[PDB]
Amino acid sequence: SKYMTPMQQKLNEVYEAVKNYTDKRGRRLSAIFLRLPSRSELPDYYLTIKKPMDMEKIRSHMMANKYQDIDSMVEDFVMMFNNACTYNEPESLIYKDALVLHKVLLETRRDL
Ligand SMILES: CCC(CC)Cc1ccn2c1[nH]c(=O)c1c(Cl)cccc12
Repeated sequence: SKYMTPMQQKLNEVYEAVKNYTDKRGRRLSAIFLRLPSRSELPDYYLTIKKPMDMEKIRSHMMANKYQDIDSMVEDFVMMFNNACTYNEPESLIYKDALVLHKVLLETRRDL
């Protein structure tokens, strides 16, 4: 079944909060995180990041009704932002944006 159950609808609220967040200047910080480059495009990422994750993969898992609870999805987002902060250096834009969204995610969960 394709219909979103009540649990999926709650997961999708959290997913949308992260996806649609804009910073104080209107910048959509999620955009870079939708799609990780493939193994052929960025092989060194797959050497050191043991569990590659992007928001397309999370969303597909969510839409397939494969998350058992809100916490399971939050853990994949947390993994994704930790991966970004590991592969990318602290001076980088993506590292800074991963921190902001990681906090948005945690506060969204706490207030749910
Ligand atoms: C911006 C400099 C790019 C340097 C190749 C890094 C780059 C390009 C896209 N993505 C990343 N780094 C990520 O870690 C990452 C993650 Cl978690 C999820 C989805 C996309 C990602």
